[PDB]
Amino acid sequence: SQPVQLKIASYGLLKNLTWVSLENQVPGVGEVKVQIQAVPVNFRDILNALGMLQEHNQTKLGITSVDHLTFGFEAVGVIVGVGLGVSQWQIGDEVMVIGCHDAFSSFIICSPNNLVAKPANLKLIEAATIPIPFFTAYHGLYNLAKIQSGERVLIHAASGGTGQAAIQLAQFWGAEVFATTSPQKMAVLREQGIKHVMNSRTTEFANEIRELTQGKGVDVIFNSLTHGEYIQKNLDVLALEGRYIEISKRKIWSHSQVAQKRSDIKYFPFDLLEEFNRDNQLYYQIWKKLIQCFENKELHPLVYKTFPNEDIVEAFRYLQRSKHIGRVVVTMP
Repeated sequence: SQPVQLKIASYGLLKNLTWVSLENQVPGVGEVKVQIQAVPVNFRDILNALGMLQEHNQTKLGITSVDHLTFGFEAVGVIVGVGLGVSQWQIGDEVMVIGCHDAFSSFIICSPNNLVAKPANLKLIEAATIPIPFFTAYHGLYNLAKIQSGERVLIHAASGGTGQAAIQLAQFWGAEVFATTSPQKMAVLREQGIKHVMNSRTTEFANEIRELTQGKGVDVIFNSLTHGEYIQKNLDVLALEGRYIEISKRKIWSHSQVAQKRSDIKYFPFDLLEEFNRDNQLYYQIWKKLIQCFENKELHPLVYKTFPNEDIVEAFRYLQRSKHIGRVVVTMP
């Protein structure tokens, strides 16, 4: 059809998602225009559609009203315009886009610092599964937690995109992986070679890990569940001087609050987009290492299901339900 951008007419219902006309934009100094070909849905997109991040988005981002909210944090596509002062990108170049906020658009304008090259051995669509999960998992496990061979790591929500990336990375580095997921998905995790798999929908994992480790706990926790009593349960299973990586957005504890309960542990709450704001070379730097792993087949793209963009509402619901392991990738016309 015509150039479009995904919007939500008002907060609270996924059926309110609408493709609206997208006016043409020219890239300015230090900007590139990218024609989008495929975009994964992220859970943050669903929370935003539901209006569950209104406080967060108002303060840190420009978002005062639903009419300034856009969707999509990563994509794959082709460079179609190059602004003044941009070198080493050319029209026609295939790129992965990481860390935008409007990927669900026919075209986006962004910094070259948000672009990385596709591993040439992968199909474009496969490559779309990589950016948010692997950059988030690498940043948390390596840049922050500094995970070592032989250490025990608990990866929560391990069937989701980021959790799946974190399994691949932790296993590559030779950590002992403990995982939580929904009971229905435990069987698939087991066959990825995970020895210890537990229920993500109760706090029963605390006692189970205590028993499994005979009171020693785990060295690293990679968490995305904070609702209710999960944060405190995580603190209870963390080994002495362990590292707690927190990527949840709603209701997280401060460093001081964490220190009140466990003064010995390192605490890493983070948002990948804020970390890029601190260091605009973050994606370039991570990808310098990661692209080689994907080229050597040491890491691999994630399971996915595709949907055409006209089926955007069903694509969102399909991820919200997550009956099976798999990212949801939407193709653009």
